[PDB]
Amino acid sequence: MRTRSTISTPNGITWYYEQEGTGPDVVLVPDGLGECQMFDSSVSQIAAQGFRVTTFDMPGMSRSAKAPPETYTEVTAQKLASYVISVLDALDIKHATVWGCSSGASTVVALLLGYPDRIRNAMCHELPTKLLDHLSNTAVLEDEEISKILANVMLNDVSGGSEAWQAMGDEVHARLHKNYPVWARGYPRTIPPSAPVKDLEALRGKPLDWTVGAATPTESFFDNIVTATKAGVNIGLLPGMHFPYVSHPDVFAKYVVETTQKHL
Amino acid sequence: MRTRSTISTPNGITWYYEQEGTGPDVVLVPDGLGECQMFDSSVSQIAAQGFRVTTFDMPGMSRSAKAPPETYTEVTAQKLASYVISVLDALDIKHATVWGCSSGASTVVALLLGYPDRIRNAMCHELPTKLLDHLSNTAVLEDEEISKILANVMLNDVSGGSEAWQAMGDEVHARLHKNYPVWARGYPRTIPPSAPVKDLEALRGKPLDWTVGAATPTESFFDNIVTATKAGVNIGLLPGMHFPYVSHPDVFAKYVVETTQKHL
Repeated sequence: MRTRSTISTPNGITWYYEQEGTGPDVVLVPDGLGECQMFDSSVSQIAAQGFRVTTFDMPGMSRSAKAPPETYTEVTAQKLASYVISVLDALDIKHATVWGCSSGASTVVALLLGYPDRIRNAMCHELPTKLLDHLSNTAVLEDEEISKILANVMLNDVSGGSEAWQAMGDEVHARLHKNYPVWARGYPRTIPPSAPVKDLEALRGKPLDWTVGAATPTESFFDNIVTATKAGVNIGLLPGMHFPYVSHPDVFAKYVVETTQKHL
Repeated sequence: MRTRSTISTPNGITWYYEQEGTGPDVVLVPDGLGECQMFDSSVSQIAAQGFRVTTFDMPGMSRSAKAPPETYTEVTAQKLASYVISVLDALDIKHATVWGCSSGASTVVALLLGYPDRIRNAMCHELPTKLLDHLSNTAVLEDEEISKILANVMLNDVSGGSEAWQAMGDEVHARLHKNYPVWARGYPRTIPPSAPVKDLEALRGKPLDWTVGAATPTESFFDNIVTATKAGVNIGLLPGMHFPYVSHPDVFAKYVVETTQKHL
């Protein structure tokens, strides 16, 4: 049975969060779109294997909408790490495995480097380290233009599975609709430069498990592969593209469970 | 003026070849399909920067079909290297820059490792090191079966440009139509296990430049990127997928040219 609730942190944010299971703590950090309903199936599946799974909407997004402007504008890996620790403190989670994709990837590596007493191990997926122009330019269109565009980029270009992506239901898609403009203004310019991967020796020997989607164009995360190899971090693939927890939940859950037992 | 002629080697192969320009020798080795008309506009383009460019259909393929079965069955990288060195000998090319994709990439790395006095530098693209069941399984089918399947794969899966692919002409595809069965019986099972890249240390410090196609699914050549990075080999991208010299002639020609110039 799943806890669905909110909890407030002193930095101004009222997080919407969900929790299921008992055992060691596993925390699933959303990608830039901030919507934790993307993990629904997995939350249960990873729970059933002996974990306490927690997740949440990111600040400014979906049901964690109530937050001060600094939390969803000029967003950096460091800012977001800072916010995730605060919801972990509030929910009294002392040690966690953490998973994260895209800006969630950036945050989890930053949690790992910045709070090693707190992080049992970190899974990072498709960490963005380059400024992408086509997405940057959308931050000056009308909110409703942005949503139509980004909804479409998600659906056809990076979802890694359009059936699955679309099967998330109308409510999810209604919340994403609101998130797209917020994301577009706050994330694309400031997340990539903040990537905590430039210092190779900080990475070395840390419990970190890096993946990229098997069907993503090689161009997209080529740098991820080079960085992980140079720093001896394990690097592999998941089926799909930018959202393996949406396109391939069963394999995603198995992977999280399996990597967690490894460091357990 | 392009020479378009035939030359014979004492290993029983009568090679169809083409040569253009004047200058330090650059040799463009085809991929498994063994069809050098794929290089046509780039031959011109490269030669026009001060190079003799030589290319050739591969043994058993296209207009090089007059060869003994050993040259096109149980094919391995070391064997193709041997054949190439022999046509080089016939053409009195003592020192060459070499490009090769796919089985052509294994070949050029094998040329570089095995004959360092002959190879000035080597460019390799999308080097196969993993078996691919579904291409492998085609070998048992009837000739016409194989051609329909593989031609379709070339066109829609890995060309990186279906328009450019089809624009090769009816002649090219008629010769490719014949090569498919030959390639399926001869190459997929034996080429990957002969990949000359299991010895990372032997690649360290070599004049070798490795690329993967920007648009290729990440899973296809992830291992190239890992290997190149572990061995300190320059790795990077070219636009397209498996056939940059068909889909992006201009970038291909310039890349060959810059990289060769780097080694004069």
